[PDB]
Parts: sequence; C-alpha cells; structure tokens
Amino acid sequence: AGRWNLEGCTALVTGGSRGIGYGIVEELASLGASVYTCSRNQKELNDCLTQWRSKGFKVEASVCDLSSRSERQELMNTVANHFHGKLNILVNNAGIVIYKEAKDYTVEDYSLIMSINFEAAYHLSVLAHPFLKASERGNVVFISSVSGALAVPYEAVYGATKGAMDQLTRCLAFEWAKDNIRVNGVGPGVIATSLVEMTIQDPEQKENLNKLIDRCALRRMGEPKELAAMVAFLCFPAASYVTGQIIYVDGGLMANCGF
Amino acid sequence: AGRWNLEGCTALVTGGSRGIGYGIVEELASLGASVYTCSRNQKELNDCLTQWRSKGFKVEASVCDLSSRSERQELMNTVANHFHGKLNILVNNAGIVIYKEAKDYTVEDYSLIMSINFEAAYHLSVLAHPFLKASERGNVVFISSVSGALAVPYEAVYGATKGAMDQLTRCLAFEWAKDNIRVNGVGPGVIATSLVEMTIQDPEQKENLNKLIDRCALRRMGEPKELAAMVAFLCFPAASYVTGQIIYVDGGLMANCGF
Ligand SMILES: NC(=O)C1=CN([C@@H]2O[C@H](COP(=O)(O)OP(=O)(O)OC[C@H]3O[C@@H](n4cnc5c(N)ncnc54)[C@H](OP(=O)(O)O)[C@@H]3O)[C@@H](O)[C@H]2O)C=CC1
Ligand SMILES: NC(=O)C1=CN([C@@H]2O[C@H](COP(=O)(O)OP(=O)(O)OC[C@H]3O[C@@H](n4cnc5c(N)ncnc54)[C@H](OP(=O)(O)O)[C@@H]3O)[C@@H](O)[C@H]2O)C=CC1
Ligand SMILES: CN1[C@@H]2CC[C@H]1CC(=O)C2
Ligand SMILES: CN1[C@@H]2CC[C@H]1CC(=O)C2
Repeated sequence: AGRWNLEGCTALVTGGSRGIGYGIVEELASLGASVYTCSRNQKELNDCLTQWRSKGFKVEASVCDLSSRSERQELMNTVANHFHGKLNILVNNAGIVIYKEAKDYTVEDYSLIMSINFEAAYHLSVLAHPFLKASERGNVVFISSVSGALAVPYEAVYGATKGAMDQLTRCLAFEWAKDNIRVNGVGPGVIATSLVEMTIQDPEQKENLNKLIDRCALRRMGEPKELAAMVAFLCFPAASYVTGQIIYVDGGLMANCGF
Repeated sequence: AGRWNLEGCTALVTGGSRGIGYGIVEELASLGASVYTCSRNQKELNDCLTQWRSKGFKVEASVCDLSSRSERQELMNTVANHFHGKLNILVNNAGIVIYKEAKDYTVEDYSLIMSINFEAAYHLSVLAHPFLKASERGNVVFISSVSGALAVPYEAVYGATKGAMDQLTRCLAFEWAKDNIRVNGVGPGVIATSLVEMTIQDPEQKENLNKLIDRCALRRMGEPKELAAMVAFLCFPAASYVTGQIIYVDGGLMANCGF
C-alpha cells in the first residue's frame, strides 16, 4: 500500500448496502482495497456486488444481522478466512435511528438501538482485533454523529449510543496502540442517505432537518462520498500520527452557534 | 427555598451509604432538603440513617438494587409516596467500575456496568419525570466522570457508560426544559471514596491513581464534600439559568496536557 492509497489492504465495512456504508465500500474499493461488507438483505447486497464488481472493485459480502451476537461471531470467522486472517481496516458504520422522546422509549427500542449502534461496533472491534494486529497495520474507524456530542430532537438515546462509541474510540486508541492499531471516529453531520430520506417523509422531521442544513456553513447536505473521503484518508499510511481523534464532516455545523 | 439554600426541597440520591453519594446526602440535607437514599446494603443504610438523624438531617432510606428494572420502579413508588408525589431533586450517583481492558470484558461484565451506570440513571430519570414536573422546580444531576471524555486505563467500558450519560444529560435538558426541569452533569476527577480506597489496594492501579493526582493542578485528591458542593449549587434557585452542562470538579485535571 502506498502513502496515498490502499492497494492491497483488506477491509470490512458494516452496512455497506446503502448510503454512507455504500459510499465507503466504493471509496476504499476504488483506492485499491479488497472490501467485505454486509447488511440484512441478500438480494440487496447482490445488486450491490453486481454494481461494484462492474467497476473492477474487489468486493464480497454476506447477509448479517448485527443486532445478533452469535451472527457477528459468524461474520468475523468468514471474513477472517476470506482475508486469510489479516484485516487492515474495520469500518463500524451500521447504525439505526428511532425517533422518539427519551421517556417514550420501549425496552424494545432501547435494546435494539443499543445492540446495533454500540454493542455491535464494540463487539466486532474486539473480534477483529487479533486479525488487525496480525495485519501489522490495523485501522478501526467508527462512524459516529454530531448527535453524540450535541442535542438533537428524537436522538437522545441514539446520541447516547454514539457518545458511548466515541469514548470507546478514545480508550481503544490507547489500549491498542502497541498492537499497531490506530483508532479514529468520524462524526457525520447531515449526509444524503436512505436514512435521511425515510426521515423527511415526516413533515416535522423534515422541518427539523432544514433547521440543521441552515445551521451549516455550507448550508447543504453532504454526499456519501464527502464523508467516505475522510474515512479513506484516515486509513492511508499517511495518517500514521492520527489516532484517538473524533472528526466531523458536517459542512461546519459543529462550529456553529449563532449563524 | 431561598436563592442559596434547599429548605423545603425533596430529593432522591442513589447510592448514599458511602463516598460521593454519602457526601451528597449530607450536603443537600444540611442545606434543608428532605432526602431519600438507597444502596444494596441495608445494615449500612441503617448506620447512615442513625448518623444523619443524629445531627438532625431529614432523611429516609430503602434498599434497592439499581441493576434491576423492577426494583427501580419499586423505589420510585415509595419515594413518590414518601414525598407525596413531588420530587425536586434527582441525583443519579450510583456507579460501579470493573477494571478490565475492553477486549477482556465478559458479557456479565458489560451487562452489569451498562445496567447500573447508564441504564438505571436513564430509567430512574424517566420514572421520576412526573414528580419532578409536579414539584414545579425539578433538577436532575447525573454524576459523570473525567473518564467520560478522556482515555483512562481499564476504564474504556466504564467511560463509555459515562459518555452515554453525558450525551443524555444534554438532550434531556432540552426535552424537559418546558417542564421546568434543569438537567446537568457533574464529572468528578479523583475523589477519595471507598471505591478509590479499594482501587488503590492493587499496586499497578495505585501507580495509575498517583498518575492522575500528579496530573491535576491542585495535585491532590478531592473530598466528597467538595463534589457535593457543586451538586448542591446546581439545585439552588440561584443556578436557575444553568442547564445542559457537564461541569468537572477535578482540581484542574481536565485542563492539563503537559503538566
Ligand atoms: N445520513 C446521515 O445524515 C447520518 C448518518 N449517521 C451514521 O452513519 C451510519 C450510516 O447511516 P446512513 O447511511 O444514514 O444509513 P442507511 O440506512 O442509509 O444505511 C445504513 C446501513 O447499515 C445497514 N444495517 C443496519 N442495521 C444493520 C444490521 N443489524 N445488520 C447488518 N446491516 C445493518 C443497513 O442495511 P439494512 O437496512 O439492509 O440491514 C444499511 O446498509 C450510521 O451509524 C448513522 O448513525 C450519523 C449522522 C448522519
Ligand atoms: N471516587 C471517585 O474518584 C470517582 C467516582 N465517580 C462516580 O461517582 C459515583 C459514586 O462513586 P463513589 O462514591 O466513588 O463510589 P462508592 O463505591 O464509594 O459508592 C458508590 C455508592 O453507590 C452504591 N451502589 C452501587 N451500585 C448500586 C446498586 N446497584 N444499587 C444501589 N446502590 C448502589 C453503593 O452501595 P452498595 O455497594 O452498598 O450497594 C455506594 O453506596 C459513580 O457514578 C462513579 O462512577 C466518577 C469519577 C470519580
Ligand atoms: C435527521 N438526523 C440528522 C441527520 C440524519 C439523522 C441522524 C443524525 O445524526 C442527525
Ligand atoms: C482511578 N479511577 C479514576 C478515579 C477513580 C477511578 C474511577 C474514575 O472514573 C477515574
């Protein structure tokens, strides 16, 4: 792998069947990496593979429900064999949202969002650890959110899971430093995805969304690839001194207050 | 309650038999509030109740294991009955620490700490919400940790629970603002509690603690009364405009880097 590329590096991207995860598979696939992604739908993944492999991308995928502990274990074994026990990149992107007020959450909502958004990321990280070390140049990137540092409507529990993940990111950077593993987080602002799409279907969430874009310096939504570009850089051998950092690609929304 | 006192206010402080929590009961009550506390050791509570009552503090205590959804409800009912359905202050202080590296955490472990550290506080706040509202001047104060924002050894997961709490603190201040409730967090540094006394029994950890103390401006351990002091003020009517804050009572710990 070169200073500004991932030629040869292997990688696992959770939830790459849509949006940002998809933007990330393509970004790394295009920079030389061999990718392996997953989602809860085979037919969807297959349509993704058809598109990816048509551009010369070295990609492979398989159905997996990250909300299930036992499955995540199976996923790690398969990917491991696939990459011959050597994984350079782990992009913990899969995440879901449940728009409700704090007090309106059912044990079902809370347990689901926490297993998928945090548990799963924490869990996979640990499962991938021995392979990242053996790679001798591992990188773990967590996809956070601006919502894990600042309050947003209906995202209290969702931010709670992203705020947990960021502390995890920070601590792991220090525990795995000796294992050659750099650990970083990337907090997206508002990026145009299927998740954001289903969202604006609601007249309230749409009004709430335009508030966000207005509070931006760029005042527009990001593109799955503007986000993916930051994730890719963090994986190059060029980002060698960068670890334990949480970086936001929000078009300036984190720096705002009265604009 | 005057601008600088708590006379007439009612409050619940989880985990008041020892440490910071014991310290908080004494401070709020000393300031005229009517407290109710809990812990998993009845005999200890009884020694405390005898201590506090001896000096005239108005306080009640029941046994409850916060790691249990049912027991928590049980507690909210009594408390509410005890205080006639009006709760002014809720202080989510209970917490445990399990010093293992993120990858060495077992499920029982992750479940235990996540359950006590973040779940119960979240759950207890919601359950309390109705009487906090009825009181007409509700205050919720989550006891976080410096480890909730920065890497500390063996506290990767613990820190994740505080990072989740911290985000929830911010959001709740906004969701419950119209209910006339203020929500903040108080992140301790190194306070001399029984948890610490226990922690430094291990040589390696004794070394780790000293690392921190040498890392704070005031180069010393704070006292429970010193953490209680910051919690009693956010509850004072004098602190009416403070909401959504995470304040650190750490002797300078959070401002250091090269000292
Ligand atoms: N788009 C935005 O504006 C922002 C997104 N984010 C974060 O970015 C990440 C991606 O979100 P985004 O692209 O918007 O969302 P999308 O819904 O567009 O994509 C999420 C992807 O994750 C996959 N996924 C979800 N749950 C599982 C599961 N249990 N098992 C396997 N795959 C799963 C989905 O596949 P499937 O549904 O088929 O299972 C899908 O491919 C998340 O962590 C989100 O919190 C944060 C801030 C902003
Ligand atoms: N001491 C320090 O330096 C720091 C402490 N903190 C935070 O301060 C808070 C208190 O810590 P500290 O005073 O040091 O700890 P202590 O161990 O001294 O006291 C903790 C108290 O919480 C109670 N408790 C724990 N679990 C439960 C439970 N499941 N149900 C009911 N009560 C419970 C304990 O009682 P029992 O065991 O008998 O049930 C005890 O009375 C925590 O949130 C901790 O994370 C954060 C940073 C620094
Ligand atoms: C609506 N909401 C906005 C943008 C996408 C979605 C998740 C988030 O973190 C903030
Ligand atoms: C050692 N470690 C320090 C101080 C007490 C213990 C827990 C914590 O949160 C930070």
